Formats: sequence, C-alpha cells, structure tokens
Amino acid sequence: MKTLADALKEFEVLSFEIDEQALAFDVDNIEMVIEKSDITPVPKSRHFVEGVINLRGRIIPVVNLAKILGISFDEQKMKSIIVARTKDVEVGFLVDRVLGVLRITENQLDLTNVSDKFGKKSKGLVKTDGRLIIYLDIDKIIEEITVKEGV
Repeated sequence: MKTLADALKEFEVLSFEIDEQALAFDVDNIEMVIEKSDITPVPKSRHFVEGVINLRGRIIPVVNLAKILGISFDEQKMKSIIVARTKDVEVGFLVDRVLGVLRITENQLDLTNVSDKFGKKSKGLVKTDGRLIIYLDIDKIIEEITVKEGV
C-alpha cells in the first residue's frame, strides 16, 4: 500500500465490453468476475435481480448495472458475471466479456470525487487513449440496488 497517496491521473479498474463501448467499475469495490448464466430462475420474485446464489451462509443478488444505468447494453452479448461488495452487500453485475484489470484514468476524483460525465445512474462516463468507456464506483448503482423499490 502506498499510504502516502499522490497523483490521480491513471487508475486500475474492472472492465468489460458493453455493446461496442467499454465499461469499468471501481475495482476497489469490485471483488472478482464469475462465469455463470441463468442464475436463480425459479426463485424469481423481484425484477431487477436476474438471479442470486447461496454461498458461505450468504446469498448474493446478481443484477445488470448496465440495465439500471442503461448504456448501449440490451442483453445482446451478455455472458460473464461480476461480483462486488457494497455496504455489507455482495452485489453482482452480469456483462458480456469482462477484460478485468483496466487502465482507467480518473480526472474525476481530486478533492473528493466529482464528475457529471454520466452521473445519471452512476459516477460518470470515462475516456482514455481516444477510446470511449463507461465508469462507475458502484455508489449510485448500488444505492439504487437497495432502494430499488419505489416505482
């Protein structure tokens, strides 16, 4: 651990492909990517949560942030799944092909995180090396995961 902390130009993150455009989640919260499909089909009940799974005496809910957010995504090339711990919530997001480690630059954060690049349902839009990508620290997306109920 650096501890001293300094500079905030580049940043490591979790990333996957999303209908031609790239997408990344603050690898800090993101635990690891898991390969699976058609999770918890009969136990349906809600709507957002596509599935769930029991493990280590704790069930985790898998949803599609790309759905909560929107993006080009539309369950077209979806295949891989992602896990993320959030305020005692082991959340999950299914994607197409997750590249994993990503060299995302984050000019957003500096004083205490601030950017409306795509703060419609997350932190915001990301861009690097003349390439388009979506980025989020699962903060607003998770917040909605819990308070989803409302209509």
